[PDB]
Amino acid sequence: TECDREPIHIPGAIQPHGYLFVVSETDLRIASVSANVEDLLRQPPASLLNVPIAHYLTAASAARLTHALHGAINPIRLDVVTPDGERAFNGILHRHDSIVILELEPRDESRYTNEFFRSVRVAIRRLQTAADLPTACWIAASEVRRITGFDRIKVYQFAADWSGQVIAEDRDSGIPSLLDFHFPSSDIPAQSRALYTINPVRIIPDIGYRPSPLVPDINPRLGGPIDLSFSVLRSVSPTHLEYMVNMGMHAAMSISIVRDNRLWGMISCHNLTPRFVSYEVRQACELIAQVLTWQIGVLEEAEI
Amino acid sequence: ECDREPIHIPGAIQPHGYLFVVSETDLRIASVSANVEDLLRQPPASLLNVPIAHYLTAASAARLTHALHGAINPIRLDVVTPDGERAFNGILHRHDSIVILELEPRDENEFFRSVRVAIRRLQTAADLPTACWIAASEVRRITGFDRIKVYQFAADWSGQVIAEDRDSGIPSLLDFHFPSSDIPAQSRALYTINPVRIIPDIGYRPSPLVPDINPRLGGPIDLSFSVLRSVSPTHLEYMVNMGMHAAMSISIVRDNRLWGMISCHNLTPRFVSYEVRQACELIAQVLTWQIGVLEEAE
Ligand SMILES: *C/C=C1/C(=C/c2[nH]c(/C=C3[NH+]=C(/C=C4\NC(=O)C(C=C)=C4C)C(C)=C\3CCC(=O)O)c(CCC(=O)O)c2C)NC(=O)[C@@H]1C
Ligand SMILES: *C/C=C1/C(=C/c2[nH]c(/C=C3[NH+]=C(/C=C4\NC(=O)C(C=C)=C4C)C(C)=C\3CCC(=O)O)c(CCC(=O)O)c2C)NC(=O)[C@H]1C
Repeated sequence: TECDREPIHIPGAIQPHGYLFVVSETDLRIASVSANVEDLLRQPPASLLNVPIAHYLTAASAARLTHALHGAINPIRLDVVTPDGERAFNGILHRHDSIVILELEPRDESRYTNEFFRSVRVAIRRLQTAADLPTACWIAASEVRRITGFDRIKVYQFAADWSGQVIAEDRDSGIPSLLDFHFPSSDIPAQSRALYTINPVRIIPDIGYRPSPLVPDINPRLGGPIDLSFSVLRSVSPTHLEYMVNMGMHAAMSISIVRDNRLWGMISCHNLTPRFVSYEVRQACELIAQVLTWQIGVLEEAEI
Repeated sequence: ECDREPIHIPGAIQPHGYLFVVSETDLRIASVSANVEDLLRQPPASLLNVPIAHYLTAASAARLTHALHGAINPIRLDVVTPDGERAFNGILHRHDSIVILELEPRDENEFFRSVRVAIRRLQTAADLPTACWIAASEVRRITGFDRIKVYQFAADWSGQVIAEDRDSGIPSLLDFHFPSSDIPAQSRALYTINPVRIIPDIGYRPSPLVPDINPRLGGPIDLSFSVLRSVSPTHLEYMVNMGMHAAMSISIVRDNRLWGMISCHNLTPRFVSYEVRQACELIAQVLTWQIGVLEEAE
């Protein structure tokens, strides 16, 4: 059990469905980039170092980024000017270790946002009058399946020894069930659980991805590798990826359930084939999770 | 008496929309609002017993029909009139062995973003009064009503304005107490199971229901769940004296009890679409949850 020792927070690489920049808070000069940016901008990664990021954004997007930093914000629409035309992205901004990390994801694509809001609203209301826990958990899982389209959503609860059990499940036809199944504690080891307590949402749209390294993997203010703890594109442990290969599910997304600053459980979402869920859909899942979290407590207290 | 007026059976609607009562079976018209004569250019009596599909486009009729199969509202409906098609938001309710169908004007992206951020600001509300202000201001940003108020009831069913957000030179009602007779018992009860209401123009002339009869069970048509229900003259009177010509309120229900109301007032007449009202209700619903989270900061 070297399981718990792998330093998952500093992998020096990202999942390539998105792009990452470290930029300075002053004039927003680039201090590191993911190597896959070469395909975006058609230039060697090294050559972007210390270049103002605004050179590759539209004026409106430059303005919008600058306002976001120097003054609720995520995601921010950013348009990148590339040699092969202007490309539109969801910009995901954060500050950690004296630096600013910008990540560029694909945008939200729904033709059905009003329906989306309605479903989230009726789910929150239902969750709030759930009379027992498996009912509350199942309302959560089924709404999450509604808005993600993933094949199988599970609510996984931790025992005192950090093993866990699937206590609720909603899945599409054909898909095998893991309901009531028990899993060993080493499947979600100690450093992962610590990270998931402070960073409650993660997605792996394609478990077969080729990691794209950071160039360079150095924090410009503090030295050392770039801490990707709070980054949405952080490359994930190869050992977990291999676990998922054996599971037969090639997209994964999970949301933490956190009670008393402690991991109570996870909403785990699997898909057979690779699949992306937009930032805004992930924020909706997190909302659902947070209401579920409150109701877990209401139910626990009602017994005692 | 305030609490004795049967506000749920006025036998008339607000004329910014149209009401049809139809049968559960083959959707033949059992009653219409009198103003449907302006839409279809026939009298109500000529409409009675005609399948409502007769006045809908083929696709509109197909959607209406599947809605009554089995999360449905609003249904887009295009109606066939002498003067061409008109598109509508169809709001369908099913009760008392009849179907009520109401047509409203349809909607109209910055919009979708602004609901998302409102909710994200509520998710990180520091305290209960701040959460209420946020809901007030975000409701005001998306509705465009001149003044929004979070109004909380007391033990004795009287209440006060605990939060507010308003435009330049609209009067403030912050911290003002009002008596329980202002929202009387039969109202509070309705508003506990029917959470949103809008009056786009205080001074509307009601359009009567023709005929005002439930065809399966007898009696006045129960409009409890109707979005176009005509409201109490006594309340209209009061809004006229307040000097405000549009209102819209959303209920806050905690523990199967009315906890409070979000009240939105405009100086002039002002409709907003089913979709924005639904957005505001989402906001009310997130605020509701948060009231419990922030209250338990104790
Ligand atoms: C003897 C009876 C009445 C009386 C009756 C009455 N009121 C209402 C509906 C009300 N009243 C409301 C009151 C307020 N709006 C505010 O902004 C504030 C305070 C800041 C108050 C106290 C509200 C919000 C409603 C709901 C509709 C809306 O949002 O405007 C009704 C029922 C109307 C209906 O048909 O549903 C009735 C019968 N009002 C009196 O003043 C008098 C004592
Ligand atoms: C010796 C190390 C091992 C190991 C490490 C490992 N696992 C994770 C992350 C996750 N593991 C999860 C397990 C489950 N998913 C399920 O659906 C179920 C049961 C139904 C289980 C038990 C989950 C959910 C995660 C979170 C990611 C996701 O949602 O898929 C990590 C951390 C990965 C990272 O963030 O970098 C690590 C290091 N897993 C093992 O099985 C042993 C070999």
